[PDB]
Amino acid sequence: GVYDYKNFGTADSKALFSDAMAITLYSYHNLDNGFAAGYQHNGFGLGLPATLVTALLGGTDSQGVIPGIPWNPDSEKLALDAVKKAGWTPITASQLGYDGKTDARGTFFGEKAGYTTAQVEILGKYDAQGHLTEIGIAFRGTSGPRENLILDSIGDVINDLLAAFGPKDYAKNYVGEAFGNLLNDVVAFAKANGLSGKDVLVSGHSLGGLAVNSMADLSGGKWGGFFADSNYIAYASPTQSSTDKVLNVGYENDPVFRALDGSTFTGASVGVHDAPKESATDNIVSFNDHYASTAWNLLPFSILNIPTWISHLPTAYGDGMNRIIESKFYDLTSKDSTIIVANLSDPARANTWVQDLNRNAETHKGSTFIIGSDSNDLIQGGSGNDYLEGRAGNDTFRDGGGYNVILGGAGNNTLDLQKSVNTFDFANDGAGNLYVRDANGGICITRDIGSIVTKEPGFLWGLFKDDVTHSVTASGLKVGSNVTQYDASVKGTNGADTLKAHAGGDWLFGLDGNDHLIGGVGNDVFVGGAGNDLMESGGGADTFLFNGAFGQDRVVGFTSNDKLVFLGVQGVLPNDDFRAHASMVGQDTVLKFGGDSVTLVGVALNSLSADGIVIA
Ligand SMILES: [Ca+2]
Ligand SMILES: [Ca+2]
Ligand SMILES: [Ca+2]
Ligand SMILES: [Ca+2]
Ligand SMILES: [Ca+2]
Ligand SMILES: [Ca+2]
Ligand SMILES: [Ca+2]
Ligand SMILES: [Ca+2]
Ligand SMILES: [Ca+2]
Ligand SMILES: [Ca+2]
Ligand SMILES: [Ca+2]
Ligand SMILES: [Pt+2]
Ligand SMILES: [Zn+2]
Ligand SMILES: [Zn+2]
Repeated sequence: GVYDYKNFGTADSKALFSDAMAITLYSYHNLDNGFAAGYQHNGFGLGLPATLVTALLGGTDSQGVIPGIPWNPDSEKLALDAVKKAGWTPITASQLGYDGKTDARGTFFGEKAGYTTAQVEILGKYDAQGHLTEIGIAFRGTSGPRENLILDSIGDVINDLLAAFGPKDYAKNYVGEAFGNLLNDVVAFAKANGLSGKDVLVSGHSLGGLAVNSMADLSGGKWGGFFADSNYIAYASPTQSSTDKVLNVGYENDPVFRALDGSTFTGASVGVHDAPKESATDNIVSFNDHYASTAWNLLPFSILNIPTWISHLPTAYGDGMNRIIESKFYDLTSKDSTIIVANLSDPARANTWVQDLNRNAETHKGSTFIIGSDSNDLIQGGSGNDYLEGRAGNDTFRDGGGYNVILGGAGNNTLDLQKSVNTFDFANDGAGNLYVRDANGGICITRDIGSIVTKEPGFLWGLFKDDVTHSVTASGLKVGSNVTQYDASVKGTNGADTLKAHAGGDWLFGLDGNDHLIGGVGNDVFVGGAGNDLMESGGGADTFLFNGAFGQDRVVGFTSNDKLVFLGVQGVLPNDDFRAHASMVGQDTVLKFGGDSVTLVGVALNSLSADGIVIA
């Protein structure tokens, strides 16, 4: 999964990520709530006010409400209730034995000249008996005195801040200078409750993300090393720690994220700075109104240009990346997967296709994940391999080719093929999967798609020209009484079946259980499904399709003109080819994808070509 952390599993890494996000949002106390709501309802016509940038960098005094930055009057209670819902409660100065200042919200402040406006939330998570189990440390970092943010033009201010993070270890030492003493109190409090450093979660966004990286850098040497094994998840940080301890998460198009190399200012800092980084998620796109807009992108992309900061705002972090967490494709992803998150305003959502424009970014590699919203989306996949997820709402999908999985989700969803129904083949396993094969052989596995739209250059069956809507039914694609039949198939059961293809060729759907799929001399498509399936070509140009937790399969009679298709399987890194998954075991080649495997019986690995083994 994209947010895998240390050696935690997929699932435990997700739970950590979701807590980090939650305490991170809490730390801003809904600063951007009204702005985000305005954007959602109206779009980004009016851009972004410099006062929002200065607020994000310098903090606020307080509370409300601030030009032009709409203020949700319930910001405070909303934010507290949200963090509580995620399991967290602010810990009191008294509980920590902390002699210093906390405000009306319970926020802690920085301790040394230059840091005195920095903020941190110290939160506790408790079991059902009221025993503390986890401590959450959410930094809300600030640039220094607020008053400095308007003594020059906002671009000069940003430029100078960036240039000052690296020299004299300013960034590295930030948390030591700001919260050194408080963190000693936290150690004692943790030990008093039987917790160790592994039980502490550290997060934050923006300058708060810079603080996360700082604490990680300091954790080996300060506070007795207590925090060396703590969990660090930083959002939208300009910096990266020198340690291997921080998961730096951010939107590719967020100009703050990764602006510095470690803490070093470079020629890319005020431009596009999308070079890969080991600690960071490098290819998550916020598909928002700015990103989508020709007008907005006339000027070169730069942190110094305030509209670009739209992609830095915290609400879209929490909303968009929570949708990543919830995705049915989540366990297919890895840290540098290309993921496009639908983040359009309501007006833009109506007529803008969410797609990988690859704007202001290095060329993307590997498969592409496009995650929709809970409303009606227009989603367009590319000519490579795509995983498209509609979620709720009536979603419409387009896709440019390749091998793909399209999940309609809730709603009445549509696949728009943009070409004649005559150029495509359709099959259906009876288990909610509708397969769509293009003229070049690319295959889409689709679910919850009720309608197919085709563009007919002639009068399909002498009746319908131009755009034609077909209904997906058990018996075929229907237009009134007209049916486009599915391809010949043989369907099994969820137990162990023997299925035999006819000489003309069949799709063979084993479904669950350990199946015996006997192909014929025709061109068959073998879908063993779950279980450990034995699949015999029987001649012809056959295709063997593997999705999900597909089991330990054996393929017999595989030749050069046959194809393996791995689509929505485990263990695939961007741009893996089959050699990364292949080994020889005696006379057979074995292809492994996480815990699942295909054995190509009596096939020497050196005889295989990548053209015959599609890894998506
Ligand atoms: Ca990376
Ligand atoms: Ca990138
Ligand atoms: Ca595609
Ligand atoms: Ca949707
Ligand atoms: Ca949907
Ligand atoms: Ca079966
Ligand atoms: Ca099976
Ligand atoms: Ca056959
Ligand atoms: Ca065959
Ligand atoms: Ca063959
Ligand atoms: Ca199988
Ligand atoms: Pt398709
Ligand atoms: Zn307990
Ligand atoms: Zn057999």
